[PDB]
Amino acid sequence: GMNRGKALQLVKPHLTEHRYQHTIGVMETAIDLAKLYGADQQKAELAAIFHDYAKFRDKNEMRTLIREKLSQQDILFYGDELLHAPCGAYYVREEVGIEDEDVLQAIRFHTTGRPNMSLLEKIIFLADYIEPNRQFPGVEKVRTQAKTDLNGAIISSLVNTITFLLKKNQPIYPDTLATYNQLLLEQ
Amino acid sequence: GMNRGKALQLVKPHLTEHRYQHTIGVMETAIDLAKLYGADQQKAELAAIFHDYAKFRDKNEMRTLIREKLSQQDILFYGDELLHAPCGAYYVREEVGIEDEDVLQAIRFHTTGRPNMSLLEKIIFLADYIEPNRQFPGVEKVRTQAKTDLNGAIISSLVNTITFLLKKNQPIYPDTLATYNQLLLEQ
Ligand SMILES: Nc1nc2c(ncn2[C@H]2C[C@H](O)[C@@H](COP(=O)(O)OP(=O)(O)O)O2)c(=O)[nH]1
Ligand SMILES: [Fe+3]
Ligand SMILES: [Fe+3]
Ligand SMILES: [Fe+3]
Ligand SMILES: [Fe+3]
Repeated sequence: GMNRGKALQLVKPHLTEHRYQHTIGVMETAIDLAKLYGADQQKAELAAIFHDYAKFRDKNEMRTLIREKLSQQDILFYGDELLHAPCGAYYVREEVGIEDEDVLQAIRFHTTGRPNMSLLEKIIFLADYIEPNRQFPGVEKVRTQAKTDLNGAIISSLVNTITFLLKKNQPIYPDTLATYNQLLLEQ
Repeated sequence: GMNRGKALQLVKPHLTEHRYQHTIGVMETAIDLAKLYGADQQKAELAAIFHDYAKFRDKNEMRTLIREKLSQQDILFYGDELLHAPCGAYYVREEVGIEDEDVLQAIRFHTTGRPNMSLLEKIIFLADYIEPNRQFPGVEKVRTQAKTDLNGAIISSLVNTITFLLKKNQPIYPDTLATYNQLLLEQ
């Protein structure tokens, strides 16, 4: 890892003020969930600070990176918002020197999720959704649910996200539904 | 193929009045969609009459048939409603002697859909959803859409289906989402 203040200082120039504020919220929320569920709070903190590092990077450069250097090529068919998580994990490793594989994995899957996520991945996934600045409808219920049921809170978040994409007639990454089904079948 | 009268004589004994009205509704809607989109109206009629042949068959026998005789085993993880289409396609061939592969596929995929459905599969899938006795919320828009945009009506139906399943926290068959995505991405 690395110093919190330096980390925040490094990410901020890559974010709008609104997104920087979001990042602080995710950080605070990730730490709290890390405490509550026995996750490493420092890895949670760091993954939270850099989760949106690539949010505003050039989309053509990011699609090229996926094609030329990264693993899951199918993401290219399912929406430009799917770029930043995987590309960010790559860029933070290459541009900042974060090599903590746990931290990078949590960044990598924070947008789509994946079946059988690690605790740290789940914490960042959910923190992103329920951080205090978010105003998606029904968030309060998910926040409350998060206090006692991490997986259930994640299921609830996925329902809201997938519902929204359907209403907007946008494509839905198949591994996001696989996450919903996996967690649901886990009960 | 078998004519309407004979086909109906074979399904009627296991149809309540509501189910009989469903059959006729699907049958007439399918014919109209066939007329509209240049599909075979006799195959549309026949597939419609038999689409729900296995609806009220023994669910344990059906699960066993999926296990012993059929290809897709994963269907058994996503709800009892997914049994009757593939098993019905099987039973109609074996018991009724219908070997028309176009008719049988239309029966097989009418509940879940698949990416890259034939026109006849699309007509039966959609006819089931928009037949006049169906009262699901938003149906009227879907019926209007169907008069001009078959793929769009099917997208709208999937949106309402998947949305409902998400809201009730039910497992969603992945190939149903693949269907949505395929039709969406093609337009
Ligand atoms: N196509 C598709 N889009 C998705 C999926 N999951 C999330 N999204 C989209 C919906 C939102 O517009 C966007 C939000 O991105 P995020 O990484 O979760 O949050 P943020 O980066 O906006 O803070 O991601 C998904 O599974 N498929
Ligand atoms: Fe993000
Ligand atoms: Fe975020
Ligand atoms: Fe059916
Ligand atoms: Fe039916």
